[PDB]
Amino acid sequence: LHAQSKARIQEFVRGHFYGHLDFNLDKTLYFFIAGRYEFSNKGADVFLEALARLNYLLRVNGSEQTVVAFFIMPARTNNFNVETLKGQAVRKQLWDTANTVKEKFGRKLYESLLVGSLPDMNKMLDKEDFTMMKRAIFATQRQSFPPV
Amino acid sequence: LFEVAWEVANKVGGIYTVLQTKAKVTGDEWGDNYFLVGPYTEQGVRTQVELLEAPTPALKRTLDSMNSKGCKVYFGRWLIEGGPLVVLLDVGASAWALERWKGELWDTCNIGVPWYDREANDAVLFGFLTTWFLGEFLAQSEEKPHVVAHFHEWLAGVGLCLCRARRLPVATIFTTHATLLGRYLCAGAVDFYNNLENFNVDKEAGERQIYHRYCMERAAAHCAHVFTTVSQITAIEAQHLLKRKPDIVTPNGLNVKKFSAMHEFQNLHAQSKARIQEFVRGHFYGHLDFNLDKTLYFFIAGRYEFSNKGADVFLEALARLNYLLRVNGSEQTVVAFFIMPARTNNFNVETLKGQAVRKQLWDTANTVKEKFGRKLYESLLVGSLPDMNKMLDKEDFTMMKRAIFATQRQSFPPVCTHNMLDDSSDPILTTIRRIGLFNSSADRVKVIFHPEFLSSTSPLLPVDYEEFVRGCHLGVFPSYYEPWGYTPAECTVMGIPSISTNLSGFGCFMEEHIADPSAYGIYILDRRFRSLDDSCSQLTSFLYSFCQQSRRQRIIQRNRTERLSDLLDWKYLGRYYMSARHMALSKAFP
Amino acid sequence: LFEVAWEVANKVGGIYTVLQTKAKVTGDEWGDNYFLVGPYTEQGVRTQVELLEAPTPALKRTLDSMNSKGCKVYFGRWLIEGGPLVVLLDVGASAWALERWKGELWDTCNIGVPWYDREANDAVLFGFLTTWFLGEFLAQSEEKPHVVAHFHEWLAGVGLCLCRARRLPVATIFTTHATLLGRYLCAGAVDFYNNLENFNVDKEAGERQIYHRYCMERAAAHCAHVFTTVSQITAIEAQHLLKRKPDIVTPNGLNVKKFSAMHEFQNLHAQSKARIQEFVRGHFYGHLDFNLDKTLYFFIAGRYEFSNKGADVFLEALARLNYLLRVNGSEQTVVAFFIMPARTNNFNVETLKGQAVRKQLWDTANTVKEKFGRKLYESLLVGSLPDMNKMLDKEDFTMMKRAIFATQRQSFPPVCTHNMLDDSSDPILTTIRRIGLFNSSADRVKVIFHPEFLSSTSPLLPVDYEEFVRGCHLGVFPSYYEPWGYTPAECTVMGIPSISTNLSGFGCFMEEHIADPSAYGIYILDRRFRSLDDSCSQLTSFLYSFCQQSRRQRIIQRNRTERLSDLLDWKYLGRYYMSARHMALSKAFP
Ligand SMILES: O=P(O)(O)OC[C@@H]1O[C@@H](O)[C@H](O)[C@H](O)[C@H]1O
Ligand SMILES: O=P(O)(O)OC[C@@H]1O[C@@H](O)[C@H](O)[C@H](O)[C@H]1O
Ligand SMILES: O=P(O)(O)OC[C@@H]1O[C@@H](O)[C@H](O)[C@H](O)[C@H]1O
Repeated sequence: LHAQSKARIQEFVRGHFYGHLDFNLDKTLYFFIAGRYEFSNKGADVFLEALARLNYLLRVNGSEQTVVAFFIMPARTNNFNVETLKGQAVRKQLWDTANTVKEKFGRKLYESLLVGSLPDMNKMLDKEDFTMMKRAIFATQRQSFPPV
Repeated sequence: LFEVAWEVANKVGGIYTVLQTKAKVTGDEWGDNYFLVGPYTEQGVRTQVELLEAPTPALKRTLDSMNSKGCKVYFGRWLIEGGPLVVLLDVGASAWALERWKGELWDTCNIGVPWYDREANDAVLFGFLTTWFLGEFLAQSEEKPHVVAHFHEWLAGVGLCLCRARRLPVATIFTTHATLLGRYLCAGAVDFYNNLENFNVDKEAGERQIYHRYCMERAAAHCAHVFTTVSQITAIEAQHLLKRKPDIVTPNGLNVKKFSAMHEFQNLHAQSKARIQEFVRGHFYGHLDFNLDKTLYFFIAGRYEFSNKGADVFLEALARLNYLLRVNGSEQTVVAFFIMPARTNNFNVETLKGQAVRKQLWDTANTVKEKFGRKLYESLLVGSLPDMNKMLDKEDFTMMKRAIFATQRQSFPPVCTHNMLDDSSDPILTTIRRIGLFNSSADRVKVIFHPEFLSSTSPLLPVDYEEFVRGCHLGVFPSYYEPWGYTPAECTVMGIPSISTNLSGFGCFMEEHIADPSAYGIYILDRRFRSLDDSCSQLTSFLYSFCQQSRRQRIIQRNRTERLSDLLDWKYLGRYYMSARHMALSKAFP
Repeated sequence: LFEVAWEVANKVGGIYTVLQTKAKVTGDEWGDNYFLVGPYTEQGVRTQVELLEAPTPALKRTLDSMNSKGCKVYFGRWLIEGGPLVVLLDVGASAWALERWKGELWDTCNIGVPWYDREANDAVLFGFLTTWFLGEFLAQSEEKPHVVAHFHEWLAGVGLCLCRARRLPVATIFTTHATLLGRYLCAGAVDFYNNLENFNVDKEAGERQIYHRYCMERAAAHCAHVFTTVSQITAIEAQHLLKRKPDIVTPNGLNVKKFSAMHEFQNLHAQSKARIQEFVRGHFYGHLDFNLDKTLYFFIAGRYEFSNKGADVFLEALARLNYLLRVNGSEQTVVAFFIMPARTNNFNVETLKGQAVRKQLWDTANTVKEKFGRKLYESLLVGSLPDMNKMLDKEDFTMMKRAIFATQRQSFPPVCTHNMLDDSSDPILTTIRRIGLFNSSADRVKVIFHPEFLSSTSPLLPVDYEEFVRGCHLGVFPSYYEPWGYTPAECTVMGIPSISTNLSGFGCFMEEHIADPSAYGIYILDRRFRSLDDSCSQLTSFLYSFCQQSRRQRIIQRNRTERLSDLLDWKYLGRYYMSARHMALSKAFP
């Protein structure tokens, strides 16, 4: 139950970090604090400066481990964040592009296996899927920082 | 109007669907006066007719008289389209007066029936019950209206002459579908169509024990006010056999299922053809060395009749086409399906093995493509491009290599998708072996024999007959002795080209209504005035001509052939029935 | 033949694709004699033209003379269809003799150019280089052949009169696309088409600082042997403005991408429309109270021009249609898309929320259907039927109930799929608010504004412009000041009905070639002889008429409109160019 649920978190964080996924996600730690929105009585502040000290320490040891901290603190809010939903939509669009390309590759591989040969990757290029993948990568580019 | 037929409760022939489709237009024409007469069957009252215990609103006394006099009859609604008013007459209700009836039948039309033929006795008693019902009705109808009687089948028509023996003021119409003795003529190894001027009818009916059946058939034909026949060639054979020229021909019509879009019948052909390809790939694992985008699908369907359906002529025509295609250096390859239901046991192990191998290859492709999708997703997320240096993985190549190793085969693909019970006496396989079609790589014609009705419950070929017909490219029906022909009409309605002969009823009907029947895709032959070699050579020429067109030309041909569905619809064929009924009414009473 | 245009290296206008498509037919006509003249651009030599350092096989001395005399020129092949033989002339290679050239330009056509307009100076030097190249060529060609010069754009045409000033024996053709001053007329809040007989051209060119541009445009038009114009109305406005009646009209042609099947353009409409539905569902979560099978999709595309594209008239016509649909008690609902690229920032949070809600509903349906599939698989394996007493599970109903609870919404759906930078000065939103279209449940017209070019990289609407156009049902283009019109032509090629006006070039061209342009789906208006109210009422009547037809009638309309693609192809439009060239040759030298 921890194995699959963690995956559901990754699909979220990828969506929240489109255009900045420069760290290996297999070496990522997930910390969290939950409960009612109480500042001093729940230790949010101490957790925050402890994480700040950990960040300062991790930039001098030259380590690749990166941690993600969730704050499930129910507060009074209105609407959603446009950037977060945009990131989710971009992740889904990338998934759709990958699905289309993999379906084309599956068709070509099925034909080549039926005729009794091997894929030499000289025809999967197609000079057309590279265009759509290139413009997808162009769309993924971002300049501003991800939201908190 | 009264429709008399033996196929109202049982589906033994195609008359059932013909009557079911004609009921709508006949009811629309005749209002509430349309009544139909048929036998009562225990198996045809459960989900076949809604019995109406209430008396007919316009008829109360005759049913009471009939019930009180001993015979049992039922009224109701046929479970078909439109509003039918059907009557069912029991065959055992009046089985206690067969002796008296045949005693008083000697002086009427002078017909005798063997005692050991239950069906003939049932037909005779049905005719007696029908004529008794007409007599009672006209006695109780105050002679105010005029009654017209229509008879569709010869067993049901035996009572027609009985009415003519009772001086009943009714219009008598006799309609036949085929000659019973003619069916047995074609199995006598004697030419039939080229000797139509000389038949020793009496004896050939005599020693073949079909004498009396033809006897009352001809009696009904002669006594009828008007005589109708399904098609032109059937009319000619009736004139030269029954010695009575039919007044008018009555081709059978079929209801057409229209679509919202004209081109939808093309789309149904697009996907259904795909379902065929997945089959043929499975049947040709390890030998797929030809481009499948340049493949033609021919087929012949119907009951397993060798000479009467033209299987042999199609076979040698395809052999000639194969011989011709190996000297022109063409890449086109054709696949011919034989949907000939025969007696078989179990399946063919090689065919199922091929299906399983195709599915295994699909599974391997799915796994590899899922791995590629994962890798491509990761690379796109990080913001790069697949350079194909990591998709190799040094592991998937191993599984793909052993899959290709498994796909290798040495023996030839089989010609049958089943297991024949007998092989030393099956005409199809003997002819295939004789002409030399073994589905070899160097060949250009493939043969697939599937002796079973196509159904969605079958493990292989998970399509019914309609979808398979819609998926093919050209149906070849070189019929020899075919009264009307339903399968070519069905193919024409579906929107595909067909090959027929003037001998068949459909071919003769089409040849006399549309000029130049070659541009519309209904390739007509001539098996009446030409020898077998000429016919097979013409069929081979037609097959090569079909192979010659491009995809656009084939689309044009199918689109044009689609528009001919309106010709075969009942909306156009009802005119002949109207004319026959009007002529009968004029002959009976002005 | 020589083609002179400024849009050979830069794609600033639609002349690029016109020339690219015309190159094939022009080369096929002229063999290897087809040369094209264009400016040299640093950005248009990388992947835009294959430079040929080798001398022209039929021309060696002129290039050497040109290179030795100081100016730099290049030969090569344009990276377009067919075989093009293009020459690129640098704009800075001969930038050291502008003073001398304009000193000797005073006596030729008497044109003066401001010193602060770099584009005009570049055009003037391009004309000087072109006329110098022609002079060198004819001096070195031994005067054996005859040279014909064709000019497509006014900046490139300034040198044409220069040739006429040098007594060069060539045929002079001047082709224009639109009047520059006419564009600024339409923004002057003064009626333009009803006052075509009286223009104070000199002053209106004077105080608007477009005096000299019109000056050499008119000089080139007058000096040319033949004058051509894109369309009939453009020809009329040129005659009433440039005081020279064009000899013949030259409509622009477009290459058509044919398919294997005629009906394939229908199938591309079938699936693409589906991609629209998945969008609109997402934009109408919690308010889907109308049957989507009876929904019509209208759209207007092109550059963001308010009056010149007829957005306002379309808006009040749709408002009138909405008012009419609420009194007839009809269930038909129409959705109107406005692909009007404007300046925007970010997306709309509600739209993305709706897309996410639709995807979540899809996920819930997928989970429930997978559970149902598992249960049905088990029941079919055991040999039973689903009685629906166990699919309830008392658990999936909870998740479905909370999903339905989440879907509930109270506020109205938004009208824009983006976030406008400004809202107090945007004409579209102000008009929408004024006419009262808020996508309410009781309404019958929905408005969707998408101020961004459609692309496959967009998160919402993952389709490009072509697929979205193919998916709609009727494109409304009530153009007011449109010289030729490319979008309605593209829609007609795609195979969809369109609404245009005689004011537009496409509408005028269609109105004078096909009689009764209503049965083919090209609904023409009359904005020239009618007031605004009459035009909007006629548009509303046309919209209601389109809403009145059934699905079969719409299929007929689209099928018939598809066949008109051959009219707009270059294979038919090349005849006018041939006639113009022949007339020019006859005028120059018999
Ligand atoms: O707990 P982690 O360090 O994230 O390990 C990741 C996953 O943990 C558990 O779910 C299982 O051991 C999995 O086999 C492992 O892949
Ligand atoms: O009929 P064919 O020659 O097999 O053509 C193949 C298919 O035919 C029809 O279904 C359509 O035109 C398809 O677009 C086409 O792909
Ligand atoms: O064009 P419409 O009125 O939306 O019809 C809907 C679709 O149109 C075409 O794509 C085809 O005819 C489809 O068979 C039909 O389902």
